[PDB]
Amino acid sequence: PQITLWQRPLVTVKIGGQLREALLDTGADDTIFEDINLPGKWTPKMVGGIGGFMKVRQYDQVVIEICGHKVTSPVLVGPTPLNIIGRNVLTQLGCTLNF
Amino acid sequence: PQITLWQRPLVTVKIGGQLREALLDTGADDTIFEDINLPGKWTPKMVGGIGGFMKVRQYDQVVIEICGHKVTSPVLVGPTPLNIIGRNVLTQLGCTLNF
Ligand SMILES: CC(C)CN(C[C@@H](O)[C@H](Cc1ccccc1)NC(=O)O[C@H]1CO[C@H]2OCC[C@H]21)S(=O)(=O)c1ccc(N)cc1
Ligand SMILES: [Cl-]
Ligand SMILES: [Cl-]
Repeated sequence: PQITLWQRPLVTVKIGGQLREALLDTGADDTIFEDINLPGKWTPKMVGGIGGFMKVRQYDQVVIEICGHKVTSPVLVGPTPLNIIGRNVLTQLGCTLNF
Repeated sequence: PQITLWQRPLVTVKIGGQLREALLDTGADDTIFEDINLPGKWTPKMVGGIGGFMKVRQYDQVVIEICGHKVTSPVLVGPTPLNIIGRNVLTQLGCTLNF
């Protein structure tokens, strides 16, 4: 799969049984979702961004079905404007930037 | 050039005669710098991010030297935490996401 960038690189994901859309985001260290409810215990973290910070929940060892790949990662949950797939998951898909 | 994602995809760039480090950011629609001053008139714009919004200046037709390439693009200047290269400049590099 080669994906150009004339449009936002959005992919469909299955995460914790739910169907979501998310953004392939090389500028994100960590994968974060807004519109989901994950099972289990969590750890309080924070994420900093272009315009400020926000409290999040880190859920460890979460199954994500993305492109043809099935992967586990810690997932942050909080009020991001869009679901984002970050370098912790991108690296596991063997994702690379080419030019 | 093929770049993995185990570390932040940071690149050196010459922009408006100044040397900067910036992030290849497929999750960013637009290109934005924090630690520069560009010449000329500008248009007030805003950007929204993970944690909120901020006011920025859009400078049109700015020359950026990024890896081997020399391109023009509108550039946003404002209080971002890092410099980011977004899809408006990535497309001009013929940059793709591969896996
Ligand atoms: C969140 C996206 C929808 C958009 N963001 C681009 C994104 O890549 C930022 C880019 C970014 C990077 C560092 C600091 C601020 C913004 N990364 C980010 O928020 O990542 C957070 C999640 O993991 C951590 O990794 C880096 C910060 C954490 S954004 O910075 O807010 C943004 C929004 C609009 C434009 N034009 C350009 C950038
Ligand atoms: Cl994991
Ligand atoms: Cl231009």
